[PDB]
Amino acid sequence: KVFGRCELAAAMKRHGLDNYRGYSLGNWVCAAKFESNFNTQATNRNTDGSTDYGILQINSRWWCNDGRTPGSRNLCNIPCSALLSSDITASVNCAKKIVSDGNGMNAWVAWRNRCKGTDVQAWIRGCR
Ligand SMILES: [Cl-]
Ligand SMILES: [Cl-]
Ligand SMILES: [Cl-]
Ligand SMILES: [Cl-]
Ligand SMILES: [Cl-]
Ligand SMILES: [Cl-]
Ligand SMILES: [Cl-]
Ligand SMILES: [Cl-]
Repeated sequence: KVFGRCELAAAMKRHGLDNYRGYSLGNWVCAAKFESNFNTQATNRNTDGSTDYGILQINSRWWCNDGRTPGSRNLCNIPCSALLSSDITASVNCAKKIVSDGNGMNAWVAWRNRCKGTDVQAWIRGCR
C-alpha cells in the first residue's frame, strides 16, 4: 500500500506513535517519506547483506528475521515479511523498540540526514 501523507499521519497517531519518545508526528511522517516514499512494500538490500523492510525500512541485522542475514538478531520477534503489510501495526511496534534503543531517531540515517532539525510540522500541515 502507498499511503498518502495525511493518511499515514492518521494511522501513526492511531497506533500511538505521535510524541512517542518525544518525537512529534511530523518526525515520523518525514522519516517514512524518505525511507520508503510511504510504500509499505519497500525493501532495500544493504551492502552488508541485511535488508531493510517496510514503510520505516527496519533492518534485518537487528530487528526482524528474514532467514538470510547470518549473525543477525530478531529483537522485534517478527518475520521481516510482517513489516510489508498494508496494516502498519508491526512496523510501528518495532519502531517503538528501535527509538527506545539509546540513539532515538538517529537510528534512521535518512531521518538524521533529511529530517532532523528541519520544519517537520510541514509534514502534518493541513491534516485532520
Ligand atoms: Cl508527500
Ligand atoms: Cl510535528
Ligand atoms: Cl537480507
Ligand atoms: Cl511497512
Ligand atoms: Cl538470518
Ligand atoms: Cl545467523
Ligand atoms: Cl494501518
Ligand atoms: Cl540519507
